[PDB]
Amino acid sequence: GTKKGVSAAAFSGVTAALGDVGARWFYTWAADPQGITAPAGTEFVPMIWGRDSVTADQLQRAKAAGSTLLAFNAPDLAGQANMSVETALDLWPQLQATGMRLGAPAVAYGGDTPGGWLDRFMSGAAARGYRVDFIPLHWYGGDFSAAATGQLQSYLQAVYNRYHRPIWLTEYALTDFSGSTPRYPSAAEQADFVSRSTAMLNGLSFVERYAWFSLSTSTTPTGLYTGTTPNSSGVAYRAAG
Ligand SMILES: OC[C@H]1O[C@@H](O[C@@H]2[C@@H](O)[C@H](O[C@@H]3[C@@H](O)[C@H](O[C@@H]4[C@@H](O)[C@H](O[C@@H]5[C@@H](O)[C@H](O)O[C@H](CO)[C@H]5O)O[C@H](CO)[C@H]4O)O[C@H](CO)[C@H]3O)O[C@H](CO)[C@H]2O)[C@H](O)[C@@H](O)[C@@H]1O
Ligand SMILES: [Zn+2]
Repeated sequence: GTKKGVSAAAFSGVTAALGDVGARWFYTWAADPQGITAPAGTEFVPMIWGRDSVTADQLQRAKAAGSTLLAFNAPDLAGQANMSVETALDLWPQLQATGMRLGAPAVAYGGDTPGGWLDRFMSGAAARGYRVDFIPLHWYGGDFSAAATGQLQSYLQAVYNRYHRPIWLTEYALTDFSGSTPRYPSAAEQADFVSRSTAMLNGLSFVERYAWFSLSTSTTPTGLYTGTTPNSSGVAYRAAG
């Protein structure tokens, strides 16, 4: 019912796609829907992406566009928000001052690692008396077998066990980035993982929300829909609770 969402971008048919797949919520990596008209029953969640995303105007835009706030995207990656724990802590009061339910920055990896980016952020927030309501995560599996769903579950459990905040999974797919270019599963491998991973997540009481990366093949080869047509993975996501 309540957990299943998606990342999305404006394309011809986005509204129908969101409706047909049964998304309860969506985000755009921006402070507003970036031209997308949401179907009825589909909640937009704003994001404050990076350092230069933190202005009065963006924070007010976000608060008018929704009731929950996602903080910086992959601050631990040079190619994304690319930010120190200290820069993220120093901007935090501006995000807190909106009064919105507030999600931690979403780390690319290492969320459970002592001394990692997330651990220093949460440790510093607690010492400053800051509020962090939930922890959003990213996960991309390189093992394309039936074992993948268990590997994802282990990472989510470890982050819950470390910080005891409710968990969102705001990007997930099978993709191996270890090599010089990305490596993807066969279509049948992907659809089996969609089924087994959603069943696992729908039943895990400390996961509040999840978002397959991503709605549309025009964003990523792991896309669920081309225009308004679902592939076997979109079919599997639509059939999830
Ligand atoms: O200071 C750091 C950099 O600041 C930049 O300017 C900011 C500007 O980039 C930002 O615009 C938004 C885009 O960042 C955003 O792009 C989304 C991607 O972040 C996302 O990346 C995922 C990633 O999270 C995951 O780990 O790996 C995925 C798989 O490889 C990867 O794809 O992908 C999304 C899908 O393509 C993509 O949309 O999109 C937003 C929505 O359009 C943009 O708003 O906005 C900021 C202002 O609010 C700018 O400060 C500079 O360009 C850089 O030079 C700096 O290094
Ligand atoms: Zn400082």
